Amino acid sequence: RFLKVKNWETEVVLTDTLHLKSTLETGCTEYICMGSIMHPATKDQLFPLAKEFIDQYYSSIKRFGSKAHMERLEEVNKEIDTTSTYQLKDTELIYGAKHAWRNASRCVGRIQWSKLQVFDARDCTTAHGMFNYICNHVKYATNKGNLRSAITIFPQRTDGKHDFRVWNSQLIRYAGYKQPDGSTLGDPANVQFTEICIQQGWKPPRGRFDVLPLLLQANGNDPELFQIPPELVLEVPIRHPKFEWFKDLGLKWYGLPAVSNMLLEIGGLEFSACPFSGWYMGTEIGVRDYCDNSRYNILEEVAKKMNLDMRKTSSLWKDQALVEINIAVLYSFQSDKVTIVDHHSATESFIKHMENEYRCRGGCPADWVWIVPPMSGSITPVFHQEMLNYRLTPSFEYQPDPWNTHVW
Amino acid sequence: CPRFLKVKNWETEVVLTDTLHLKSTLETGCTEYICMGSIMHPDVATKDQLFPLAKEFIDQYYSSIKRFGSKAHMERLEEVNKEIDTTSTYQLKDTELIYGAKHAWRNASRCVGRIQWSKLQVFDARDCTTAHGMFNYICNHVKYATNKGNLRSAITIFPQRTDGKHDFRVWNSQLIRYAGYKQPDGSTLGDPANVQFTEICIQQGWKPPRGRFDVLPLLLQANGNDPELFQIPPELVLEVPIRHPKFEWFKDLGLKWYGLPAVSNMLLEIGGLEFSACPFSGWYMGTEIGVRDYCDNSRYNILEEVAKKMNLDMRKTSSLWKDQALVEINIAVLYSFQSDKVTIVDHHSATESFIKHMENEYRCRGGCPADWVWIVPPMSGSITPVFHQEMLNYRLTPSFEYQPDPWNTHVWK
Ligand code: HEM
Ligand code: HEM
Ligand SMILES: CN(C)Cc1cccc(NCc2ccc3ccc(N)nc3c2)c1
Ligand SMILES: CN(C)Cc1cccc(NCc2ccc3ccc(N)nc3c2)c1
Ligand SMILES: C[C@H](O)[C@H](O)[C@H]1CNc2nc(N)[nH]c(=O)c2N1
Ligand SMILES: C[C@H](O)[C@H](O)[C@H]1CNc2nc(N)[nH]c(=O)c2N1
Ligand SMILES: [Zn+2]
Repeated sequence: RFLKVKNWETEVVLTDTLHLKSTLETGCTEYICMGSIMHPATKDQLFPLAKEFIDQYYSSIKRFGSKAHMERLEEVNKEIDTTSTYQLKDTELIYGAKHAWRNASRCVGRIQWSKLQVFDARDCTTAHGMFNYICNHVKYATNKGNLRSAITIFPQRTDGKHDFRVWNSQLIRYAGYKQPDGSTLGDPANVQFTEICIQQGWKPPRGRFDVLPLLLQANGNDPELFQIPPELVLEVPIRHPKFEWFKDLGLKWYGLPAVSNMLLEIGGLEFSACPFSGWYMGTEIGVRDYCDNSRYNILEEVAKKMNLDMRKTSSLWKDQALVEINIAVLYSFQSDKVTIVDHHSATESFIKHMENEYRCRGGCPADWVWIVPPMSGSITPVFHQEMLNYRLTPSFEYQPDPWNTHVW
Repeated sequence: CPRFLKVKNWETEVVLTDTLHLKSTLETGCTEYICMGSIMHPDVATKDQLFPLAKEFIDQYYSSIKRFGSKAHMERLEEVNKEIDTTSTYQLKDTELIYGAKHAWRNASRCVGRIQWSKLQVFDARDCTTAHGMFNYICNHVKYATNKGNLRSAITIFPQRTDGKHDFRVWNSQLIRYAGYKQPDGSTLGDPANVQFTEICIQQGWKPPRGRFDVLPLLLQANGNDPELFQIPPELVLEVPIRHPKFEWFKDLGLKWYGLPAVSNMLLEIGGLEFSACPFSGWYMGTEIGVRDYCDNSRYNILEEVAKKMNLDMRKTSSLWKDQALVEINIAVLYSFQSDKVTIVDHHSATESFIKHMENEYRCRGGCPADWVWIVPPMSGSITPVFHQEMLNYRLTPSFEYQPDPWNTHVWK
C-alpha cells in the first residue's frame, strides 16, 4: 500500500511507493520496533540477485528488455554457471556504487549522491597495490581543501578466505593510547586498533593526534603497515573566532572523513574493501568526536575556560560549551578553505533531497535516528519530518572487524 | 519471536536482555520490511472481544499482588465474566483502576519520566454525570497536582465508554494552555498550536481577551452531550515569568509559562475498557518549554528576537546563532522555575534518571519498552545518556492511546 509521510512543521505530505521494491529486512517486526538498534554465496542464490540488479540498471538507462539487456542477462548466467560468480561492467560498477550511497538511509548528505568519483581497483592483488590506490584516492578527494566525494573499490569476495580488507575504520584517524594511570591519551575509540598496529611493528610517537598507519589486507593474507605520506593528510587547527584561548587547547582534526570498514553489496557481489569519502558535517567532530564521554571528552576543559558554573547540570554548562566547540570547528574549517557543512545547512539540503526523491523515485528511505543531528535536534527541519526506513539494494552494510575472523 | 532480545549501550558497553517484549499486545506499524519508528501516529468492544481482554488484565493484576490462581482470583474472573455476559461490559474495582492507571504510565514507551510511575495519585471520577461535575473534578485535580509549586503527579478518571454515543471527553488537549489568534494579516497572536481549539471556544461563546498568554477555558463533554465552557479559577493556575540569571533584558521579552503540564486528550485502555476522559499531569522537563514551546517555528518562535537581543551574527547559519540562543532560553526556563520553587527537571537529570529506571525495569520486569525518537531530548541529544542507549519499542497494556479530536466526531444535539 502507498504510505504517507508528513512534515509536522510545514504540513507537507509525501507519498511513498518506493518501499514496495524492498526485499531485504529492517530488523523490526509487527510487534517490536528495533529502530534504535545499531546493527540488527552460491550460484543458486547469486543469479536472481544479479538479475534483479541488471534489470534495474537497464530500467535506469531506459533500455529495459533491449537486446543489450537480454544479452547481458545471458552473459551473466553463463558466467555464474561456469565460475560461481561474475564481474560487473565498469558502467555497472559506477551505477551500483552511486546507488549504494543513494540508498543509504542513515546518510544526511545524499543530495550529493550522483556526484561520486568511482575508482575501480578490482585489478589490485597486493597490500602495496592497495596502498597506492588509497594514496591516489586521498589525494584526489582532498583536492587542497576543495573536497570531492570518492570511492575506491577493491576485488570482490570469492571464497571468503581471500578477502581484501582495510583494517582501519577510517583511512585517516588518530591513535589512542592506554595509560599506566588508566586514563587515555589520543582517541579512546581507536585504542584497540592502535594496539594492533603496535603489535604489528608500528613505532608510536605517543602524541594526542598521531595519524594511524594504514593496515591493509590483500587476498586474505596477513595485513601490512603503511604510512600515508604526510603531505596527503590535510589537517585543521581548531580555533574560536571570539575566545582567543581556544587555540591553546591544542586541538586539531583531519579534513577528510573516509570510512573504510563497510561492505559494498552490488548484484549479489560483495566488495569487502571499498573506502569512500565525502566531507564533514561539523557536529561529527564538534559533538561526537570531541564531546562523547568515550571519545576526546573535552566539555569539562572548555567549560572551565569559559568560567561556567559546573556544579549543577541545570546550569546547562555542557550545552553552552558544546555550542562554542561547534562554532570553533566550523569557523576553523571555513577559515582554512576546507569543505565542511553545518547541521542546519545539511538537514535543509536533506529535506530538499527527500522532496526530489519522492518526486522522481517514489520515495527516500531514511533513518530518523541517524538523520537528526546530535545537537539542537528540533531546530533542524528533519526533526519534524516523518521518515520511512527500508532497505534497498545496492547497499552499504556493516561487517565484522577483521581481527575477529582472520587467521595468521 | 526470539525469546531473548539484547540491547546495548554504546558508551558504557552495558548489555541488557529483554524478555518482556513477549507480552506485546498490539502492532507498532513496523513490519519486517519497513520501520515506521518516526511516524507520529501510525464502534465498541463486543462481548467476545471483551472476555479475553478482561481475563488478560485480571490475571496480570492478581499476578502482581502474588495471588495468582487464588480463590479471590478465580472468583473475580467469574464475576467479571458474568457481568460481561449480562451487561456486555464490566466495572473495575478501585484497586484494579489504580493498578491499571499506574501501569499505563509504566508502559508509555515515549515517556522519559517513568521512574516516577508508581507515585501517581489516582482520582476516581466514574460517578461523574455532568460537565459541571467534570469541572469540579478537574479543579480539584489541578489544585492537588499544583500543590503550591511542589508538583505531584495525578490522574482523574471519568466514566468509561459504553456505546460510544455517551463518551466523556475533555476537548482541551491539555487542561492549561494559551490561546492562539489568527490575524486578518496572516500573523498569529499567542500560541499558534492552539488556533483551531481557540476558534472553537470563541464559537461556543468564549469572550477572548486577545492577549499573548490567555489561559484557555475548559471545554467539557459529559455522557456524549454537547460540550460546555468553564473558566479555570486563575488562582488555581500557577505561572512562572521567564527571566535569565545573566541577561537582565530577558525579562523585558515578557515571556511566562504555566507550571502544570496536564495532558487531557488521551484515551486510557484497561482490560479492554476505554476511558476516553482521563486527564493526567506530572511536571515539566525544561526543554518541553524552552525548545519546543518557545523555539519551534510553528510555535512562539522567539529565537530571532533572543538572538537580536544577544547581538549575534544572524547572517550565516554556520555561526550557530540559533543554537547559542536556544541554550540561553533553556537556561532562563530552568532558572525561573527553580527560583520560584516550581518543580521542573533539566534534560540531563531526566535522561540519567531514565537510564537508571530502564535498567531497574530490565532487571525486575524483564524489560522496558522505549521510543528513542521521543526519549532523546530535542536539544543536545548525544550529550545525554539516552542517545547511546539501544531501545526496544513495543506496546503493552494497560496503555495510553491517541484518539480523534472530538469536534471531528461529535454528533451535535
Ligand atoms: C559528501 C558529503 C557527506 C556528508 C556531509 C555526509 C554526512 C553523513 C553523516 C553526518 C552521517 C552520520 C555518520 C555518523 O553519525 O557517524 C552519514 C552516514 C553515512 N554515509 Fe554519508 N555523508 C557524505 C558522503 C557520503 C558518501 C560519499 C558515502 C558513500 C559513497 C556515504 C555513505 C554513508 C553511509 C553508508 C552512512 C551510514 C553509515 C552507518 O550506517 O554506520 N556518505 N553521512
Ligand atoms: C512526572 C514527571 C513527568 C515527566 C518529567 C514526563 C516527561 C515526558 C516527556 C518529556 C514526554 C515527551 C513530551 C513531548 O515531547 O511532548 C512525555 C510523554 C508522555 N508521557 Fe510523561 N512525564 C511525566 C509524567 C507523566 C505521567 C504522570 C503520565 C501518565 C499518567 C505520563 C505519560 C506520558 C505519555 C502517555 C507520553 C506520550 C505522549 C504522546 O505520545 O503524545 N507522563 N513525558
Ligand atoms: C565504524 N565504521 C562504520 C566506520 C565509522 C567510524 C566513525 C564514524 C562512522 N560514521 C559512519 C559514516 C559513514 C559515511 C560518512 C560519510 C561522510 C561523513 N562526513 N561521515 C560519514 C560517517 C563510521
Ligand atoms: C497530544 N496530546 C497527547 C496532548 C499533548 C499536547 C501537547 C504536548 C503533549 N506532549 C505529550 C506529553 C504527554 C504527557 C506528559 C507528561 C508530562 C510532561 N512533562 N509532558 C508530557 C507530554 C501532549
Ligand atoms: C517526525 C517526528 O516523529 C516528530 O517530530 C517527533 C520526533 N520526536 C519527538 N519527541 C518528543 N519528545 N516530542 C515530540 O513531539 C516529537 N516529535
Ligand atoms: C543507540 C543509538 O542507536 C546509537 O547511539 C545511534 C543513535 N543515533 C546516531 N546517529 C548518528 N548520526 N550517528 C550515530 O552514531 C548514532 N548513534
Ligand atoms: Zn521499526
